[PDB]
Formats: sequence, C-alpha cells, structure tokens
Amino acid sequence: EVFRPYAKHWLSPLLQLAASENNGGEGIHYMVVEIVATILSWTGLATPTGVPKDEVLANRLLNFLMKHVFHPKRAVFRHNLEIIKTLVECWKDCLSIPYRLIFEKFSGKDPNSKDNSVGIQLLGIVMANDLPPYDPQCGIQSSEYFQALVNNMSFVRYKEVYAAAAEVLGLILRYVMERKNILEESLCELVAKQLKQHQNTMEDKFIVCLNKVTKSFPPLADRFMNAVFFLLPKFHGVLKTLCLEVVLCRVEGMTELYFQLKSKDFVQV
Repeated sequence: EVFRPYAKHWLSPLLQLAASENNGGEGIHYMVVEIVATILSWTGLATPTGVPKDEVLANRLLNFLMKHVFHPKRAVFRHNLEIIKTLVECWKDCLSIPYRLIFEKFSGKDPNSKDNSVGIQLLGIVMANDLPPYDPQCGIQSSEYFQALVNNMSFVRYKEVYAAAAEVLGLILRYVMERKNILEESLCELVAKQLKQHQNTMEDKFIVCLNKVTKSFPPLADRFMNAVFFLLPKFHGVLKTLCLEVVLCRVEGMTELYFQLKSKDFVQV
C-alpha cells in the first residue's frame, strides 16, 4: 500500500531482476512468482506499453518463463501455466508474441514421449485470446511449422499431446475462418489429410480427435460423419458419448438425419 498509489514508475527494476538470468535460483522461482503475483494486482493504475523498454523486458520475461515451465510434478506445472495465462491476460499488449520458440517444444520427433505437450498447451494459451500463430516475421517455413504441429495426433501413447493438439487445431481453424486469410485451406486440407491417414487403423483416436476439433470449429465432421454413421454401432461405452457429441455438432444444417439416427437404433441406446 506504500506502492499502491506510487506504482506507475515501479515496473522496470523488478522486471530487470526477474528476467535477468542470474536471479538467486534457476527456473521460475519463488521470487519471480511473487513478483508477477505482485505486479498483476496493479490493473488499471499501471500499464507497460507506454515505453518500449518495458515491452522488450516483458518479452524477455515471458521468454525466460517459456524456457522454464515444465517442472515434472503436476500441481506446480499447472501453476506455471496459470502464471503464463495471467500475464497474457493482464498485460497482453506490449507483449507482442514471441513465436519461433514454441516450434522448439512441439517439434520433438520422439513418438514415444510426452515432452512435446508444453508447447501445445502454451499454444492454446496464446491463441484463444485472439491471437494467431505463425507471424510473418519468424522464419520457420510455414509448411514445416504446421506439419510438425499437425502430426502430433499419431502420438498415441499419452492423451495429453493429441487431445490438446486436436483441441487447439479446432481453435486454429475457428480463428482463421472467422476472419479471412490466405493460409486457411493450406492447413484445413492438411489436418483433413492427417485425419484421413490416422482414421483407418485406430478409430477411437480418430473420433476423439474429431470431437476435440468440433469443440471449436464444427464443420470438419461432415466429411467424416458419414463414416461416423458407418461406425455408429462400432463403439459402446465411454467413446459413445463423444461419438454422439460429434453428431450433435452437425444437426442444424442437416436435413434428413432422423432416418439415419433411427436406422442405428436410437431407442435402445
């Protein structure tokens, strides 16, 4: 409260101490956690984008944050992602997005692990405010950048990679087709191709992926819902709720639909 009125010129030095590498402890440690839990309780009175030095310090802050958010045990990991989410929902204006570093997380070709996931959850964090990935500035060669992201659904060992992956590609398609873009169909037919290849050996993976996409971008199901009509008696149990939920996704555009739901024996289910 000594610093609650007098806070407007009190954001640079603590962020220097925070985002500096030498900080008395590695990782997102207790000092920088209480720094961010302090400074984010300054809404309205304080704003960082009035100087570009605070912008590059905020980029350095979130960059070092990105360098250290794994921390194997679960509760502090969710705490790390909570700190990330709070920063990019409070400040989020001078924090012009550092891409070209999430590629280093989700581009890990080891198809027997779960190390790739942190970049995907971060990708959901940065995206589902408003913001699109693949800025023109980051030199990633877009096809590779999106191909390595969309390959993540054959990673069928842990759910934490591919469930989150399909769930954020739904958000990708939703944001890139609410407003216009050239780069839409290059990814839409890409994720269509990925589902087209993965759909034929493992079916529950296909149906969970389609469920997660239809959470945010509906109409991709129509080119598979006829095959979901094909496999409507092929599942029984926990998968069936998601099986019927992808049906619920596309009903209002549909026309006949009751002959098919009838012919797959609606009364007993």
